[PDB]
Amino acid sequence: PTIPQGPDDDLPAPGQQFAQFGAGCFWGVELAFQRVPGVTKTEVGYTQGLLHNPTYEDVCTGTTNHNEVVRVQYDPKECSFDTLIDVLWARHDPTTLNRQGNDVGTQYRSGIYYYTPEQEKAAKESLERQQKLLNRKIVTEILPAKKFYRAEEYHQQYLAKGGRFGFMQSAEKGCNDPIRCYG
Repeated sequence: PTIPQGPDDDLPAPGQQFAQFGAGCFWGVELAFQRVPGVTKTEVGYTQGLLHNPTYEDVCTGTTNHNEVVRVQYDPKECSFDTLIDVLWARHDPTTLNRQGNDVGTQYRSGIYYYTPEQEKAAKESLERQQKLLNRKIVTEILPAKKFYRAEEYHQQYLAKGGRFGFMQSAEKGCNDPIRCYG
């Protein structure tokens, strides 16, 4: 109904700003942002769908239309929204519709969900610059941010915790070690 269709009424920490990005399986996407200087908090969850308080099992069915996203809290004085957008372009292929890698489904779609008109404009202009670099058309959706449902704790900072195989991937700021999808 309208609850999940409502806005994100959560307030970030003082002096911080919220940002939301969808770029496929949220594990790798979260790790990418954890390494960005200026990012003070990261968390994965579900949003843009039609089901209130969804579980991972619900989203997995692909019938909720929710997208797996990372909600980022960043300090605008230390990290610009543009820098975050650049991280997005470098973390995934923004030209595949409703899929990322071998993860197929609407819950893996590319998207930038803005909290302000400033973010919307920045996202649209950044997409134009990025597009001139890619052959395929960018399908990333730029829409207003909506209610964010934080995912189960076992999904949070999953790769840094060890991933599927036990090999922890570092979340230290400035780390450029290639991010591996599931572990």
